[PDB]
Amino acid sequence: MQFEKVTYIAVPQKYGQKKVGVEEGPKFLEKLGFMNVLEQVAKSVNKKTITEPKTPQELGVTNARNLNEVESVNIELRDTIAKEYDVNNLLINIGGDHSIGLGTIAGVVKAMKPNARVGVVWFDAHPDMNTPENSPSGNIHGMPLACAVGLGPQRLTSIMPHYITPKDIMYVGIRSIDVGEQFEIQDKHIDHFTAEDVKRVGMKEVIEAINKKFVDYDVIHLSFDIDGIDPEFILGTGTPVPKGISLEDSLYFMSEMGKMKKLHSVDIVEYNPKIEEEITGKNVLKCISSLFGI
Amino acid sequence: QSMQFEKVTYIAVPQKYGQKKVGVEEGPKFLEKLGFMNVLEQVAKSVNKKTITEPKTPQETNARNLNEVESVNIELRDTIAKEYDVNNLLINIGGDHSIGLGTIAGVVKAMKPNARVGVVWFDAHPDMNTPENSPSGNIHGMPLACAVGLGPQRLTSIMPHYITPKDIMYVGIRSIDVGEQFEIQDKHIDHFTAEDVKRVGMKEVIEAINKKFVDYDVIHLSFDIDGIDPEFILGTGTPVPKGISLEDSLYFMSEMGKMKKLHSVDIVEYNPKIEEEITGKNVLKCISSLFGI
Ligand SMILES: NCCC[C@H](N)C(=O)O
Ligand SMILES: NCCC[C@H](N)C(=O)O
Ligand SMILES: [Mn+2]
Ligand SMILES: [Mn+2]
Ligand SMILES: [Mn+2]
Ligand SMILES: [Mn+2]
Repeated sequence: MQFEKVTYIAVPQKYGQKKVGVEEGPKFLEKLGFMNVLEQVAKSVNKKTITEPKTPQELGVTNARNLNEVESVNIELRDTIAKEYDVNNLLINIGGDHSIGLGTIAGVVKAMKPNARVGVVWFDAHPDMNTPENSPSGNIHGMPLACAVGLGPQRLTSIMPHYITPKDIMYVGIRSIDVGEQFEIQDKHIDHFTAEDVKRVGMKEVIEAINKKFVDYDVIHLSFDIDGIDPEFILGTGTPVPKGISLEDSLYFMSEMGKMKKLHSVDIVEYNPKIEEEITGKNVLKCISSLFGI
Repeated sequence: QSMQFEKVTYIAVPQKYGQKKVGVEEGPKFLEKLGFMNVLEQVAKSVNKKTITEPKTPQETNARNLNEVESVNIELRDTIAKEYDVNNLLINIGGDHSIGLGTIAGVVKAMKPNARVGVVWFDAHPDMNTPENSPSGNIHGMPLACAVGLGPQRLTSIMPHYITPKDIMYVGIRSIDVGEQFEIQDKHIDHFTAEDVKRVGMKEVIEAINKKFVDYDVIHLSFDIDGIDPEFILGTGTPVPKGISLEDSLYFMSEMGKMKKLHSVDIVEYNPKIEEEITGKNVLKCISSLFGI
């Protein structure tokens, strides 16, 4: 409903993938009235901008591309979130590519006591459980949730104060799954509704599954990749994938996520307005509004 | 930049009730669409935005919508008193110029009572009318009169203590009512009209500001966009010709921004429902110049 404040962290990060422009997602959501949405929810908005790295993209064969830039940003992001996270208020991270999700889950973990049970809802076309060794792309944005559970290189996994586990993850709308990511989902029994599962069961039952799963957890964190949503509605994204979640289901999802007492932090990620601006931009904002119940 | 700060306090003030025309309450919202936040992002990594509550009563004598201008200026004063900071920058975005009472009130309330607060008031209008001598009854023509203690009790009492006429530097004034002219001659209020600015050059306005506030603790800048010529600024309720050129307004903001005493700025009277893109962009160029971009 209403909050004393909303912490808004702009995270201009493109270095988790190859395509330019996703660093300008915060800027472009601001042009389309993001601040005015937050103005319906809190009279106070503490915006933090995470420093944009300005080194050239390395674009050749590499198993983890621009590690320095993804490291530096996730460290700064974790630290900012640790200071600003608040179970009485809402923190919203706007990306930036999904390599920030390491930084964001790291931050939430760092804010809590070590005995705190942190749940993660990961709404996405991709599980992002690749490692540098099994990654087809070397794009670190495919690796973050692997890094959070301790699978990955030392410089990323060490950003976690301690690791979360596979049993703390609820995947929603996953479809594009690599071989190494499929291994983790079957081997670790990671709860998930694929896009196809969502269609069959109905997004109502995804919510009951989220609510029943995190009953004994302290906090929930939502990492919302816009490309979990069908490309009919979301074009401004670097890796679109068909048969996604409908916009209708994404708004119902955000509506019911927003009503969870445990939910105090949200990432909105992978908006590249240089790919597509107005249609995508507006639909992202409808999802964000639904989260706040506007 | 230009200048870096630890933070910038951004107070959105959606106030239309100081005048008649709808849409000036949406100035903050519309500056945000045109990239205001991204401008502040060049200056501080932190932005604490505060939204002053928009009154939602119908628009209604000698002082129009007193309740709404009172309630907003009280909330604005109080917010500023908590957030004002001589090491950082506070920027108020209006809203009509009836908020300038609230903003000067806030700066005064933030300082110790013995503090000398200077005011640079860049505007086509002196805004020194009282309810009795006002042609319009629009409270946005009255705030600076209220600040010096001329006006009704419910507005003048918002000041912890009053500023005086000798604390005001007017820049670009041209449209002057009879009662406002009385105050300028009678109280010897320092001023450069738009015509004076042209003749002397905006460099000498700055030297006059710098030499005048040498003994003061802080300066506050209240910047009405209609002080700027209507060639460049159309989205404003009361435009007035022969104003300050955009070139001079950017040089003005550049040199204002470099004043050690300047820690607070109002940007006021943007009505994007009158005109949006041209005006909106030029307002932002002025704001960027203030930060030295
Ligand atoms: N978030 C996109 C992931 C795409 C692919 N699994 C990769 O690792 O490149
Ligand atoms: N801010 C515009 C002022 C207009 C006129 N002096 C009045 O008091 O109505
Ligand atoms: Mn992702
Ligand atoms: Mn994805
Ligand atoms: Mn004015
Ligand atoms: Mn004016």
